[PDB]
Amino acid sequence: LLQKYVTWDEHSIFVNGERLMIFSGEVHPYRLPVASLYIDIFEKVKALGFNCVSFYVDWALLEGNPGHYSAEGIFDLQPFFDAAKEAGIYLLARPGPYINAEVSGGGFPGWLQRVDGILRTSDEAYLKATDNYASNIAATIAKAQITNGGPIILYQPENEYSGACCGYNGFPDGSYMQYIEDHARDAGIVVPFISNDAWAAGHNAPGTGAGAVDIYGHDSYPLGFDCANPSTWPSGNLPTYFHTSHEQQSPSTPYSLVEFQGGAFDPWGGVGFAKCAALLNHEFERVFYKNDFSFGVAFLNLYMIFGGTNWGNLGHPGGYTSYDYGSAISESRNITREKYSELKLLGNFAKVSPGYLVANPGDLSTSTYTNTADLTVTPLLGSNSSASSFFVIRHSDYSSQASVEYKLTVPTSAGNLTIPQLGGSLTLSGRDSKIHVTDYDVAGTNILYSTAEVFTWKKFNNEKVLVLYGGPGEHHEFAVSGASSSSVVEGSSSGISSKKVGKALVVAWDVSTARRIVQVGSLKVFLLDRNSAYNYWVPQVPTKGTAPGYSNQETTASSIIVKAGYLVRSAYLDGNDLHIQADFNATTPIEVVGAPSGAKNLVINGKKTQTKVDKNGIWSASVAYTAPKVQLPSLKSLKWKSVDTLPEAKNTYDDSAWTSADHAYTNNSAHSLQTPTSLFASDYGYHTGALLFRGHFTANGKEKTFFVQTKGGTAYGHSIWINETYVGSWAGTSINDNNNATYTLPTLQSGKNYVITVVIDNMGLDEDWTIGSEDMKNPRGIIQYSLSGQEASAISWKLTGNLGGENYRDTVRGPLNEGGLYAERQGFHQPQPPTQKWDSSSPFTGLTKPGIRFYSTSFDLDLPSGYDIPLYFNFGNSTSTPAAYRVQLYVNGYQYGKYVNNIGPQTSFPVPEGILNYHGTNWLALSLWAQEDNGAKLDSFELINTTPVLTSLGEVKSVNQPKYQARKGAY
Ligand SMILES: *[C@@H]1O[C@H](CO)[C@@H](O[C@@H]2O[C@H](CO)[C@@H](O[C@@H]3O[C@H](CO[C@H]4O[C@H](CO[C@H]5O[C@H](CO)[C@@H](O)[C@H](O)[C@@H]5O[C@H]5O[C@H](CO)[C@@H](O)[C@H](O)[C@@H]5O)[C@@H](O)[C@H](O[C@H]5O[C@H](CO)[C@@H](O)[C@H](O)[C@@H]5O[C@H]5O[C@H](CO)[C@@H](O)[C@H](O)[C@@H]5O)[C@@H]4O)[C@@H](O)[C@H](O[C@@H]4O[C@H](CO)[C@@H](O)[C@H](O)[C@@H]4O)[C@@H]3O)[C@H](O)[C@H]2NC(C)=O)[C@H](O)[C@H]1NC(C)=O
Ligand SMILES: *[C@@H]1O[C@H](CO)[C@@H](O[C@@H]2O[C@H](CO)[C@@H](O[C@@H]3O[C@H](CO[C@H]4O[C@H](CO[C@H]5O[C@H](CO)[C@@H](O)[C@H](O)[C@@H]5O)[C@@H](O)[C@H](O[C@H]5O[C@H](CO)[C@@H](O)[C@H](O)[C@@H]5O)[C@@H]4O)[C@@H](O)[C@H](O[C@H]4O[C@H](CO)[C@@H](O)[C@H](O)[C@@H]4O)[C@@H]3O)[C@H](O)[C@H]2NC(C)=O)[C@H](O)[C@H]1NC(C)=O
Ligand SMILES: *[C@@H]1O[C@H](CO)[C@@H](O[C@@H]2O[C@H](CO)[C@@H](O[C@@H]3O[C@H](CO[C@H]4O[C@H](CO)[C@@H](O)[C@H](O[C@H]5O[C@H](CO)[C@@H](O)[C@H](O)[C@@H]5O)[C@@H]4O)[C@@H](O)[C@H](O)[C@@H]3O)[C@H](O)[C@H]2NC(C)=O)[C@H](O)[C@H]1NC(C)=O
Ligand SMILES: *[C@@H]1O[C@H](CO)[C@@H](O[C@@H]2O[C@H](CO)[C@@H](O[C@@H]3O[C@H](CO)[C@@H](O)[C@H](O)[C@@H]3O)[C@H](O)[C@H]2NC(C)=O)[C@H](O)[C@H]1NC(C)=O
Ligand SMILES: *[C@@H]1O[C@H](CO)[C@@H](O[C@@H]2O[C@H](CO)[C@@H](O)[C@H](O)[C@H]2NC(C)=O)[C@H](O)[C@H]1NC(C)=O
Ligand SMILES: *[C@@H]1O[C@H](CO)[C@@H](O)[C@H](O)[C@H]1NC(C)=O
Ligand SMILES: *[C@@H]1O[C@H](CO)[C@@H](O)[C@H](O)[C@H]1NC(C)=O
Ligand code: NA
Ligand code: NA
Ligand code: NA
Repeated sequence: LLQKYVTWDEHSIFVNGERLMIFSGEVHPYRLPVASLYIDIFEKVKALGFNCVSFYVDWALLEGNPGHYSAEGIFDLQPFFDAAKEAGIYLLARPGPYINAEVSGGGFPGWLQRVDGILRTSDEAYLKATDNYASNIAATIAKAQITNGGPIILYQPENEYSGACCGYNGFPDGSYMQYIEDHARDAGIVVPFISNDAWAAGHNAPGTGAGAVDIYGHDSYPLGFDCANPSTWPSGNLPTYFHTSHEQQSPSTPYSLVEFQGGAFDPWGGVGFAKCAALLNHEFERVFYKNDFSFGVAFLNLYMIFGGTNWGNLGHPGGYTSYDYGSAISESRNITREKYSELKLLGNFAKVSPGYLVANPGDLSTSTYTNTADLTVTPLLGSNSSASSFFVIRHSDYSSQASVEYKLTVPTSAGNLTIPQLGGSLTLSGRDSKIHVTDYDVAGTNILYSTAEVFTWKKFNNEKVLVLYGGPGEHHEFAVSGASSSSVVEGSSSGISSKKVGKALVVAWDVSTARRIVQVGSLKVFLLDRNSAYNYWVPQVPTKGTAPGYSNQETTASSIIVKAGYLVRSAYLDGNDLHIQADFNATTPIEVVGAPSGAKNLVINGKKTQTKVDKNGIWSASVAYTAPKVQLPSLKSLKWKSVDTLPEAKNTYDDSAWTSADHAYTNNSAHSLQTPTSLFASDYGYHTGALLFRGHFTANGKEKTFFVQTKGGTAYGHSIWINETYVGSWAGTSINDNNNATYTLPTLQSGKNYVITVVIDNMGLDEDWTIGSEDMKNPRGIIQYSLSGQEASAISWKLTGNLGGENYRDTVRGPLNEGGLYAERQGFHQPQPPTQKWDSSSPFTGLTKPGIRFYSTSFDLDLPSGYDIPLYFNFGNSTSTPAAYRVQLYVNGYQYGKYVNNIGPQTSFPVPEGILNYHGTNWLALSLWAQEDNGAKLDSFELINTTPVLTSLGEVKSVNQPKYQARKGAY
């Protein structure tokens, strides 16, 4: 419409006038605040065979101060866009304004709690509040569009605009979506708009009038977000209606799953992301992702492919620090999980199978395509008798762990065939799914059919190579049209049969851990078992430069096949040297199939490597791996300095500079006040981290109890003191976001002044998933209070959150990073704090009573260069009954962890190189808040590493780490 770079028809999207099956992975730039590491994520995504990445932009981080959009330094998106382009990955931009994403406010900055309008509606105040952010982010995205030589090809307006409740009846509001769309277009956005309906409801589909997007898309998370039972696949959870609904809701556009389950989030007191990785494992992928292909999906994005970390309080209360998500690429960026390797097999199948996009999805059947009803097959039939067809097979009961033998009865250019034709039966093992192919094209050679799955294929000059694989214990068969005979050119000929049947040469074989290569004419067919296929890679090879280029027919055709190990990032030909960039985590045998004619030498990670060439023209070599020594500090043995970070609990404390909580009104349109003045922190500009309230009053001697209702979000906690006397604490739980408590008080002297100090942990602002719920407006602070024997107005309040509130002090680390604790307000969490007069006490000694202390220490690192080494800070928790205490982890000023001993479940906190300095000094800081009478201390706290990966990744540049500087107006 507005451009010709990205177009579409009923079958697929076209990029540069060429059909492209778009297989994407979700990555959030703000969850990995290290520019140097973006290229790593993109290369790992490209290595899966993917060609696109989908990303959100978090408004709360870019306009923390209303009226001032700021996306510089670690918040700069340019390095993210540049890495995508460098890696040859396109982008789907999803700026919101509302993104949900399990982030604080669902993306909404805390000041939205002061906006007099229902969020995500046409209410004037809400729309106006989004204008500054929307115009700025759209302009930034506009410059990176493919129409301007950038990687961005699609744009998503809003996010899961799919439902309302609670009094708001304007949904769906055509003019609302049209407003977002018009504003983006006015900002320069010309690429197509794609939606992401929460479910297949057809909202904003083409033809629905105002607000309609260009390509209708929807989401799906079939296994849910509770990973407690990783091996349980509930009955009926596998969707079977996506194609039907698509033809009814948006038949004119390519079927698109903008968000398809790639893992799951986990709540405070949850089960841990390891279980989520186990639930959404390699079996889940092959069964559910191939099920998506059975619907003819042309755009598939997996949420998440890499989750990252909710550092600096950017996450919502419904989750904790980690956002590992159990995705293919872990929080520490590793790709050891089997799900990564399995996904690579499907990604590479899609990349070399144009026939799949033009095939017509049909209805599933338990009788038409096999000899047993225990199996279900969904056909994707070619346009004519000679066109390629695909058959997605699975157990009829998708959760079945049974092994079933069968025979495939499918239509082909040679008529209806019953396979195997040479005898025996095929096997579908537990929780597996396969895509059988017929009349599949391999550079002009017709593969009449293949039961074993296609990993990849290439034409190297006059030689053709096809890579097939089957799972353990399977018998397979394939046929090549017009072929006369075959020869086993590698491996034993045992179990391999070859016979000319009709106008095709049929070859039968049994899966083995040993590779067999069968030569059929000019075609070399590699016969592999799944686990061997896991080690193959298909890097693109550009003629000029080192960048692979985007994925298209041409770059796909000039790619090569490399058998290696942990990872193969890229390859390029420089003169007569074939360069391969890869990572290794063990001794790795190397094989290169299809080295360019001009290539004479093999260079791996810049090192000339000894290679030999075999009868099949395969280059072979080996890369040695020797685990290097990784010297890490013993945290317990470091020199620690500490300071009381609750000076408010002393009679000498002066809070005159604090904000007076004196508004006899609230700007929160969803919650009326129950106190004389507003005690909702957002009404005063405090939206993140620890919040403190101090209520001053003159006693009348009749006081006995102090009732109070606090609210800090799920898993929050609070602690109270009256002058220097401890009153009590609400240690919190995984199911409470607020708490009502009546505390008794010591006797007070009439005529004397007292102050009640209430410290409240803020776990972030809630999302607003259902429009009209206004859940994002759930306040943080004091909701109710009553001092017995006194009028509520007898107490005058002061409050504080992060120093300066919306006029936040750390422009480099963002509006959410630091909370309101004394040490944070002073900036003591930054490198080189003023510890000269501090005490020499460590967190291992801790506190012997309720309170909050801040700790500091430093240590130097000089880790092995040339290695990608994940570092984690681990807290011990071997005790049966957990002590009640909260910890905030600060590394070089960046908060990278909120630890709640009594709630969990996180004990291991990864921190990326870039935040940590691997060849310099590091400043570690911790706040320790004891919420029990016995006090609190750390029993075990260590810095550990996991497998050092021999890498080709460039040196990681340390991000800006502003050192401590005395702050004006601090208190
Ligand atoms: C360096 O990086 C690499 C990555 O690049 C890291 O390697 C990855 O490590 C992962 C662990 O962290 C690992 O995942 C676990 O795998 C467990 C093993 O099961 C799988 O493998 C079986 C075959 O073993 C061979 O391959 C694996 C690796 O794939 C290897 O570890 C073995 O040593 C062995 O290798 C040798 O053979 C291959 C060729 O075959 C050669 O290439 C090698 O050189 C060696 O010679 C395989 O049978 C199994 O599949 C069966 O079981 C799964 C379910 O577990 C089914 O889905 C599947 O259908 C199949 O079941 C059928 O067949 C069997 C056998 O006939 C039959 O009995 C059944 O009835 C059915 O018919 C797997 O692919 C796995 O147990 C484990 O799972 C965990 O535990 C339980 C399992 O009970 C599970 O429910 C949990 O969810 C949990 O995940 C993991 O999946 C990756 O596979 C591995 N990837 C690669 C590429 O190697 C490496 O660790 C890292 N190094 C360091 C130091 O960090
Ligand atoms: C370090 O290791 C330790 C273990 O050594 C580990 O501690 C465990 O952590 C888990 C996860 O956080 C704890 O399990 C959860 O506990 C939740 C809290 O339970 C208590 O509080 C509940 C809420 O009470 C308040 O609110 C309600 C409602 O507003 C109100 O009525 C109350 O008055 C109060 O204000 C309360 O409901 C609950 O009561 C049950 O248990 C008591 C005690 O037996 C019993 O007397 C009651 O009759 C009732 O049965 C209890 O007082 C809990 O809410 C939560 O349950 C939800 O989630 C689970 C899934 O996990 C669901 O199955 C369930 O249906 C709920 O939705 C869950 O049980 C666990 O208690 C800790 N273990 C111990 C021994 O302390 C740390 O997390 C680890 N730390 C790290 C860093 O990893
Ligand atoms: C701590 O104690 C408080 C109460 O002191 C608990 O909160 C109350 O919980 C009960 C039980 O769930 C709720 O009762 C329901 O009330 C429904 C009617 O709600 C309206 O009328 C209420 C009475 O005045 C009013 O409080 C409530 O306010 C809410 O909506 C307003 C409009 O959006 C908004 O301005 C307010 O801020 C607030 O969100 C409504 O106007 C009734 O239909 C149900 O049958 C049931 O009786 C109370 O409504 C809750 N009170 C409030 C103010 O929310 C709280 O759960 C306790 N905490 C814990 C952990 O137990
Ligand atoms: C790759 O990154 C992931 C995610 O950061 C790392 O996974 C974590 O690995 C540890 C160590 O294996 C797991 O903890 C262990 O759990 C078992 C089972 O309870 C327990 O017996 C051990 O004592 C230990 O606690 C942890 O659960 C897991 N976390 C997640 C989120 O999956 C993995 O270690 C990294 N791999 C490499 C090589 O870097
Ligand atoms: C409770 O704490 C308050 C501080 O908020 C004390 O009042 C202050 O006391 C200091 C020291 O005498 C004076 O310099 C301040 O001017 C006082 N401020 C106020 C608001 O009165 C108060 O004395 C303490 N109460 C008791 C009995 O210890
Ligand atoms: C061949 O198979 C198709 C589909 O399985 C079936 O409809 C047809 O009757 C069979 N015979 C013909 C006409 O080729
Ligand atoms: C907050 O409320 C006050 C008093 O009603 C009003 O003057 C002010 O404009 C409001 N702020 C916003 C953001 O609406
Ligand atoms: Na080629
Ligand atoms: Na424990
Ligand atoms: Na735990």
